[PDB]
Amino acid sequence: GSHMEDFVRQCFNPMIVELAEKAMKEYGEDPKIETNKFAAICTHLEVCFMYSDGGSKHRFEIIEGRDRIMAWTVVNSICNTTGVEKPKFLPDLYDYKENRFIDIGVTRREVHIYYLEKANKIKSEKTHIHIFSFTGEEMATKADYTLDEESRARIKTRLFTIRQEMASRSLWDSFRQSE
Ligand SMILES: O=c1ccn([C@@H]2O[C@H](COP(=O)(O)O)[C@@H](O)[C@H]2O)c(=O)[nH]1
Ligand SMILES: [Mn+2]
Ligand SMILES: [Mn+2]
Repeated sequence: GSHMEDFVRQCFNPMIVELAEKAMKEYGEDPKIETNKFAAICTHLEVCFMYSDGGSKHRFEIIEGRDRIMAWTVVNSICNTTGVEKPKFLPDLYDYKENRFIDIGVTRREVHIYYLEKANKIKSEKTHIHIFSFTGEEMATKADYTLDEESRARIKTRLFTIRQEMASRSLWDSFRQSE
């Protein structure tokens, strides 16, 4: 019974918490033990949904939050109908306006460090990358940041609030050092 586990459950909505628990169980991880990661997954989920809510109406297909099998089925449908290259790793969204997959990243460190690690690890010049930090920085493939400033600003605002709530419970340093 960790403080972080109870913090997460009162910080994120129940739909996000339940999708995060499903994800972790599918990874074969336990939210009660790997509690910093439970928090990271919830954060990632929320950002991805707030980001899809930045579009015009039909702009994004949402891949993040589905069951693994259905997630790849939808990836396949998109690849097999837009002719775009099938990514090696599950992305987070598909952008129907710009016809590309996006992988959104949330990091507690330097956005450049994490961008590179992700750049190499995806190994797919095709898939767009967009990184936010808990200090308000972002970095995107080709400096093309997809959404207008307002929709991104509110994401950065929410992450800073999450940081403060953690710091006010002495959970921040432990969560930062665990990445
Ligand atoms: O197989 C996976 C895929 C993703 N993640 C986690 O889900 C979040 C989103 O990953 P990404 O979509 O930014 O790669 C990160 O906090 C990352 O640790 C995993 O633990 N295992
Ligand atoms: Mn993902
Ligand atoms: Mn991502």
